[PDB]
Amino acid sequence: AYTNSFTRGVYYPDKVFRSSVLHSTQDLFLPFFSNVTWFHDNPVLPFNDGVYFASTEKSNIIRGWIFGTTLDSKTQSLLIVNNATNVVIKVCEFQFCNDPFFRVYSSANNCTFEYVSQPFLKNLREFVFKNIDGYFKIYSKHTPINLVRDLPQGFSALEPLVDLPIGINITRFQTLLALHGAAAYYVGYLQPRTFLLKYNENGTITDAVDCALDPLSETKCTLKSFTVEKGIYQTSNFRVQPTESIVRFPNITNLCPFGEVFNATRFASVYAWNRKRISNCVADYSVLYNSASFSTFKCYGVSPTKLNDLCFTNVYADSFVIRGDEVRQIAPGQTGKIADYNYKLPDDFTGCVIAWNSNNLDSYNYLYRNLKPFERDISTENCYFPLQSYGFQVGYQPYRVVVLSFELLHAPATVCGPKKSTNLVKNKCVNFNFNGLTGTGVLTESNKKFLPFQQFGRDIADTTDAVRDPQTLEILDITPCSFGGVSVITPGTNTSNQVAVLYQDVNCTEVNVFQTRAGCLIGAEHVNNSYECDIPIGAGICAVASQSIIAYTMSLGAENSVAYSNNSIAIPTNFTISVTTEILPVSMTKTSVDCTMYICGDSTECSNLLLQYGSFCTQLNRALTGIAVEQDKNTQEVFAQVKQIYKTPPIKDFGGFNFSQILPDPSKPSKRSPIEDLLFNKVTQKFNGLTVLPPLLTDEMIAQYTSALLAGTITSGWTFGAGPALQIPFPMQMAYRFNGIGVTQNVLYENQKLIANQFNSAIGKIQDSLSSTPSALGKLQDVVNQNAQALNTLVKQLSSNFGAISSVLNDILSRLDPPEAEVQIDRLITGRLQSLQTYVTQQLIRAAEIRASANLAATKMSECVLGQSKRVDFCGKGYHLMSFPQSAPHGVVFLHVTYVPAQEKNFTTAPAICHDGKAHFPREGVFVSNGTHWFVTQRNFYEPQIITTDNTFVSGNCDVVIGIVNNTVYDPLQPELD
Amino acid sequence: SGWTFGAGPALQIPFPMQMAYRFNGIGVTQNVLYENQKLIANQFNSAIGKIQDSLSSTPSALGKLQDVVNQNAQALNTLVKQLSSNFGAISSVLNDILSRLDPPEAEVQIDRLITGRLQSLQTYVTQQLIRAAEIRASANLAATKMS
Amino acid sequence: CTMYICGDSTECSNLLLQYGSFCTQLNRALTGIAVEQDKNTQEVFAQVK
Amino acid sequence: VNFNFNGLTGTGVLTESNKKFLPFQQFGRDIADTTDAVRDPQTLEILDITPCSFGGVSVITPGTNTSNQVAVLYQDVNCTEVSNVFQTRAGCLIGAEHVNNSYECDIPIGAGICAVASQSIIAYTMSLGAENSVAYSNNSIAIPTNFTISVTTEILPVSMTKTSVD
Amino acid sequence: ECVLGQSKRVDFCGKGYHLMSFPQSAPHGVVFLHVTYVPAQEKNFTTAP
Ligand SMILES: *[C@@H]1O[C@H](CO)[C@@H](O[C@@H]2O[C@H](CO)[C@@H](O)[C@H](O)[C@H]2NC(C)=O)[C@H](O)[C@H]1NC(C)=O
Ligand SMILES: *[C@@H]1O[C@H](CO)[C@@H](O)[C@H](O)[C@H]1NC(C)=O
Ligand SMILES: *[C@@H]1O[C@H](CO)[C@@H](O)[C@H](O)[C@H]1NC(C)=O
Ligand SMILES: *[C@@H]1O[C@H](CO)[C@@H](O)[C@H](O)[C@H]1NC(C)=O
Ligand SMILES: *[C@@H]1O[C@H](CO)[C@@H](O)[C@H](O)[C@H]1NC(C)=O
Ligand SMILES: *[C@@H]1O[C@H](CO)[C@@H](O)[C@H](O)[C@H]1NC(C)=O
Ligand SMILES: *[C@@H]1O[C@H](CO)[C@@H](O)[C@H](O)[C@H]1NC(C)=O
Ligand SMILES: *[C@@H]1O[C@H](CO)[C@@H](O)[C@H](O)[C@H]1NC(C)=O
Ligand SMILES: *[C@@H]1O[C@H](CO)[C@@H](O)[C@H](O)[C@H]1NC(C)=O
Ligand SMILES: *[C@@H]1O[C@H](CO)[C@@H](O)[C@H](O)[C@H]1NC(C)=O
Ligand SMILES: *[C@@H]1O[C@H](CO)[C@@H](O)[C@H](O)[C@H]1NC(C)=O
Repeated sequence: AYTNSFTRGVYYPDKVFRSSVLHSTQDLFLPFFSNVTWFHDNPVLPFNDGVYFASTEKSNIIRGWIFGTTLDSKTQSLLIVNNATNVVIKVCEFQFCNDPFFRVYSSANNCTFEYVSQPFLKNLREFVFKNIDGYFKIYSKHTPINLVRDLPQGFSALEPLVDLPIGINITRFQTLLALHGAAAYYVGYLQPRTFLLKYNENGTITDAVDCALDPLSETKCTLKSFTVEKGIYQTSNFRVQPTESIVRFPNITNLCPFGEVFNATRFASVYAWNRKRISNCVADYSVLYNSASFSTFKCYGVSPTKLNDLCFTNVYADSFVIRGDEVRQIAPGQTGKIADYNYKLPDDFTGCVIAWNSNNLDSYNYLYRNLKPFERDISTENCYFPLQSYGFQVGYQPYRVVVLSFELLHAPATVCGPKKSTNLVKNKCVNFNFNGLTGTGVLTESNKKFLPFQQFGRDIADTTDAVRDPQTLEILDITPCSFGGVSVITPGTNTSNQVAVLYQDVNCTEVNVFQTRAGCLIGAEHVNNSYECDIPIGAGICAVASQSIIAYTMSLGAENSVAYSNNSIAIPTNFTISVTTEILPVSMTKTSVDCTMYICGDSTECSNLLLQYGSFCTQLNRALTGIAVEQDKNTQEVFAQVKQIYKTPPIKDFGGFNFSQILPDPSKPSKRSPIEDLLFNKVTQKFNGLTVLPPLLTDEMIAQYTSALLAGTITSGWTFGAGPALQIPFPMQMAYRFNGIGVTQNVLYENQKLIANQFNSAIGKIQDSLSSTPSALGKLQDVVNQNAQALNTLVKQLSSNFGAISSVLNDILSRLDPPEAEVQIDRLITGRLQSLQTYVTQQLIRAAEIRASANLAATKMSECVLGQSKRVDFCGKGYHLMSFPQSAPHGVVFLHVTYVPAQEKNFTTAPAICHDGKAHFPREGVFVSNGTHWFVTQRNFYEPQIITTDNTFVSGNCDVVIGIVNNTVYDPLQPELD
Repeated sequence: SGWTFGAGPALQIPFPMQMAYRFNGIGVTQNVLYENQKLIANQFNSAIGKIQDSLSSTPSALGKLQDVVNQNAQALNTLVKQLSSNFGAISSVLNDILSRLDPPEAEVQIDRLITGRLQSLQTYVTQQLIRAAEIRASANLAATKMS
Repeated sequence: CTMYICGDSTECSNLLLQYGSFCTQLNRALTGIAVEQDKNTQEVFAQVK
Repeated sequence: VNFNFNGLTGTGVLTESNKKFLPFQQFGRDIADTTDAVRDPQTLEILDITPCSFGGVSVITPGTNTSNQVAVLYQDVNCTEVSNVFQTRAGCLIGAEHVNNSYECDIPIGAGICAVASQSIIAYTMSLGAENSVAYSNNSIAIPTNFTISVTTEILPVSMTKTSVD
Repeated sequence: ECVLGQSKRVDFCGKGYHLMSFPQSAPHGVVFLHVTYVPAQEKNFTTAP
């Protein structure tokens, strides 16, 4: 029967010890959740590209084991029987028998070796058979298993107990036991695949994940982690593979006479050589390529093996002779008298040079003597004449030199290769070959017409979109095959595992489904509703809900539909003094990596070849120390706005306003506040060259500036940012900060207890929100993760070849022969210098971004804190009050206290007010009415007052303004008079 | 709603008084508007019409977004033309250097081509990062010219 | 990066892994700036609740 | 010690930290291709290769026009391995002497240590400024009776040289 | 905001309550003489809300 091979097949690939590293690799591997041919009769199963074999528990013993391709002498055989505390791994052509034991342990035909001292095997023998690079591999991991019906879960990684150099082919196998229904055993497959292997603290592969199986597994593969979160992740590109190769060479079928150049042995002397023109055939290059009846076959451009694939516009076979020496002068640019006067190949030469041996054909008549490439001039002028001959009959012996000059993609190709023509196909993704235009695409018809002289078209980026197919002369367009950016809409391994897949800009026809303007999105279904966007999917459609994956039309916060009218006014009768934390970075981890040590691991050889590059590392070090001093400058500019350091009063009688969360904690040994301690907890190596310069202001020193700023804000308020600090009681400062946003101070003192309770409840809610979700303090977490990712990719560049033979420098490199050592260390110096330069460029851009945010934080703590910003929506959503810096590492967490109205009402309002035939406009506030009585009140707090001359001023009359209504305005003097 | 819909929720305000307060907030007393409302509206609409006429015939009047779009198109076309660049590469610009070269020589020529194309793409990415820093400065300027 | 530098070819696709994670770094930078434009538009326009 | 463990070349301290090596595994590796752990031949012991105590070198000089005493710096290094020698978080600094008094930061070393002063080079704890403990009270106000019209001059580079390398 | 106007931004144009600034054509740059109102000679009194 067939059962689910859950997770077996994994094993230690790289043979080296490793710890806590997710070293992804690709080998011939068993995919997860594959079908197996379990037998309760030995099925001779094809060893496709490696197989995975396991026995069952069944108690007892699995006796003996029989393997091998066919046992029929077509290949050398293979056998891994187990008996008598020995393992015969002989490759002998054993007996072909369906009922063996030593029934089939015979016929000694062409064996290798044998291994002993390994009598291995309720158990489970895990085996892997693979033949890669000609070295057969065997793996073993025997583990007891009580269950026999259903294969147990769990990850078991195998070990290379032996690495056989069998040097054979293996194309099938089986397993036949001895004789005593019967026991069972499993058989699986492998495929070219890639996994992501998670090693433990003891270098034990405790986990492994595929990626070719599940799009969720694709996300686990790309992000190089076993965990994924909210977010669409670009994985790969969905490419439609070609069906079957098509070759359309022209209708010509004759064979060109290459014998009328190569078999032509009466070459023409280099003084006046002969060039033969050839065309209109499909003559083969196989006879010249395979039969190497020559001495030198140097090809520039084409190669001897690929010559049969291309069809050429025109071929000229230059023919001349030259001595055995100076043959290297037949090369682009190579100097010499023959090259200087007789024959000079062009610098951009393209062709094959065949200096086939003529010790018997060349040899008198073959005379020899700047000039243009492919020049030709034969003439004769204490005289001087270049008439020289050579009457030879091995060092000085002349030879025969024939040069083929090809020109490609300039005209209708006329001489082709031996490849047989194949029927043309249309409207299907098919890889093609038209006169050598190798490529893959779909062939459609276009209204464009090729000119009769024209052969094939092109686009920008030298893409041959249109080619008139030869042998039919038909208009065609090489549209690229259906390609679409495949993405993943996953809800995170923490919550679910169901996955949704996106196909970027493909009509649904070409592979539920839900069409978007960004493309058809499988794995999800539309929802005729509006929920806040979770995973932006694209083109206005975005997404698990109720244990189901959805993909709906993105909500935009619904339609509030505010009620406009000529007199529609909403004045808030209540407010919430809410604190909002918009977190900003100010600095990053200073690196200042030792470039001469990073790129060159203290190698004397590498240092010279690096200083040869001319102060590259000088600029690198200067830029890195400049941005490090820039981090120090940002920290000083944001935290050190004040010179004097203020100690908070021992008695905090701040009108009921707790700052114990934000003021320094006496119990904690440091000055970090309880909210600062929460920040520090919840936000929370030295390698070659890499280092971390500690900030000038330490964490306790940065916290000391932060505490000084908080103390100045709560005791001196905003005056300490201008000059000397001025003692301000906190209720007074909050009254001033109300007065600075168009709301009268009385709101504070008449709501002092209420605002204090709101502030403290808000700060408790800030602590709770920061303690529940990382999204609250995600800003510095993201920037620190960005810096750590940059450092990790920088140090992983060490493990990158960059074109070199080995990534590691100290041992394998700086150890080659000094010339080749210089060549390979130059490849490494270029690669690592490019990696470090792109790292420092990304770091300079990131430092510019952090510097913009640091100037933002400096302008906030100079305006939000050290004053009160009239810039609406700058210090938090709402009318701003004040702010609190918090010394979070590599950033600041501002507590942007803001005034936000909550409860509204409806009133009848008029732009003006008319009394006794005379206009009256409000000095401050807006005229509104509960209905029968008109009132003016602050724009952002319903505090109605009767209208008197104090709150109104007169300008104009009651016949010019539209929208005016009458009312009565009283006298601030008549009741005083009366 | 005026400005209140960004502080808290939307609080409806008739346009006359909203623009009266938008005078009051720049040192121009509100009494100007309540007497000049007709002329103010006429100048408003006439200036909108002037914008329309500048958009209909005057070129590069919207030359800033047009400029950034042209810059992006020029960068993309520069990448596309860099596809048609040699960087050496056996005097071949087609990536299909194979079907002409064996794996060793094809490898070295295509490695030169990858160095060239990777350098061009890295130049494009660096220029796009600097241009996106400029665009983000303008976007944080618009987000502070909004709100 | 795979299609730009290499396209349908696979041998240079293998060679591109040998040049470190430049493919991944560049693609991550492009995705970062794309999300950057998305959040620019959200901070400019979508700031309305 | 510079070492040649059965082919591998390097330089570092060969500790004896505990690790478990599988029989087929010879040595460990970090994220890069630098071998953190190598199993010693002839003993099968575990040795965690750790790089030497390297670090940058700074100079605390007060200016040739003022003095000539030099205080070379050794950062991110314990001075247990090579004037009065003083240690801090940023490193161990020689050529200077710690002082308990708080002085303003002239030459910042790192990790709060700042530095000629009285024919000697010092290395003190940075004085964040005068510890002005403002006497706050629930009914205390300060009012300035006077002012100072001071023209603070800040300089901004508006336009660099219009270099036009052709 | 500070040359042809007065900036209400605290600690933006000169350390103090900014008055105005005089540009000066410094080479390859500019220099602002940020005239500022910086108080001094404080005197402590008793306050009430
Ligand atoms: C590596 O193996 C050691 C073996 O000592 C693990 O430490 C634990 O050690 C105690 C005995 O002192 C055992 O009872 C435990 O079973 C061991 N725990 C585990 C998880 O094996 C050590 O934890 C292992 N490290 C890892 C996580 O790989
Ligand atoms: C092994 O192969 C050789 C090939 O020459 C053959 O002659 C021989 O009979 C084969 N079998 C034995 C007996 O090893
Ligand atoms: C060419 O010469 C070879 C030997 O030099 C000979 O075998 C062959 O018949 C000749 N014909 C052609 C087509 O080359
Ligand atoms: C997809 O194809 C269908 C018919 O083939 C066409 O009607 C439709 O317009 C195409 N998709 C879009 C987005 O237009
Ligand atoms: C205003 O809202 C607060 C809570 O936000 C509430 O306690 C209070 O009762 C409301 N009304 C008044 C008049 O304060
Ligand atoms: C609020 O302040 C009082 C006295 O100032 C204090 O006892 C209490 O612990 C504070 N509240 C919190 C949550 O710390
Ligand atoms: C004001 O009146 C309109 C129309 O009845 C209503 O839709 C709205 O909810 C009311 N409230 C406010 C404060 O807008
Ligand atoms: C409007 O307000 C006044 C003063 O509060 C009150 O006397 C009157 O009853 C209110 N009228 C309405 C329409 O509720
Ligand atoms: C205000 O009263 C006058 C006469 O007292 C009247 O003519 C005028 O129309 C009134 N305003 C209105 C109705 O808006
Ligand atoms: C230097 O070594 C001593 C004792 O060997 C240790 O106490 C100290 O922590 C080390 N240096 C630092 C910076 O900790
Ligand atoms: C403030 O002034 C009062 C009255 O002169 C005086 O009693 C008090 O000591 C002064 N306090 C300070 C902080 O100097």
